[PDB]
Amino acid sequence: HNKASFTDEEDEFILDVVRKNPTRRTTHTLYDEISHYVPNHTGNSIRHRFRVYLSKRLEYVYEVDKFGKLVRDDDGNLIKTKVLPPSIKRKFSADEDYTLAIAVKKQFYRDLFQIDPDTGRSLITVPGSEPNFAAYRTQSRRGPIAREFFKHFAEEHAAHTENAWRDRFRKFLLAYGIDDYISYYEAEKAQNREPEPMKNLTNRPRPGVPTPGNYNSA
DNA sequence: GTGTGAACCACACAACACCCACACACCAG
DNA sequence: ACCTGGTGTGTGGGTGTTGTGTGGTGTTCAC
Ligand SMILES: [Ca+2]
Repeated sequence: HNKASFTDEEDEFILDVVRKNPTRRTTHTLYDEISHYVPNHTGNSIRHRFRVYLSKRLEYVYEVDKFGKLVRDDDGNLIKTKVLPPSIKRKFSADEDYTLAIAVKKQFYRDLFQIDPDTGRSLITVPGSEPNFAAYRTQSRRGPIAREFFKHFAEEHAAHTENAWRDRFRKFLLAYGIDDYISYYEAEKAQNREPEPMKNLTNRPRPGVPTPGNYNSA
């Protein structure tokens, strides 16, 4: 209802906002926010215009600091860069799912047998004999896991957050099976082919709850 | 009396709608 | 205090749908 053309000025405005909030280039909200200054168009309509009609023209973006604020030079001027900052939601590389599954198995093996996988070597000081990891199978174990496990892990592999790593463990690793993934990962790695991350394991809903990513007129 | 010449239906494609698995989140029991 | 399940939220990378400014083009004050 009442379609409108994107003017030269409106397009230039969109590009400018994206250049000024580059961490948010693939969001939906940013384009919704631009619709405040661009009354004729919707969030959906602005985002599409950019993505399809304008991105091939971006050329540069403006550089931003650690604190997510635009960086300025000595005399107030903004810094042009052909470097895109990281997005808000980072994806899981197979190497990350393996690094997670191993650390969980390590923690578990130490929680269970009270032995150091690698050294092994008792954590208390009874004399087994316990399985020589990777001989161990997680098999139905799902905890307990300390918030400290996730905190130090996220400290070590900062690409993802503590909450990010936990939910990857809960919804992805526990769904696929800790042993199942480690075996799969190693199977591939041996066969000179790069393995793939865990996918499609999300099993969740809702009544109302409108479809996300639809910033329309109504 | 025979030619150039100054509004219905299609249709390409832009405007806009809508999609959904999951990354990252927070809280309660 | 601690783990852990239940669940909110909106990003990321799209695809699906509709409305519309410009083709045909048919006549037509006929000039
Ligand atoms: Ca803005």
